[PDB]
Amino acid sequence: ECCNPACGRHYSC
Repeated sequence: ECCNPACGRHYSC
C-alpha cells in the first residue's frame, strides 16, 4: 500500500 498524498500516481490504499 501507499496511502500518503506524496504517493501520487502510486497511491493504492
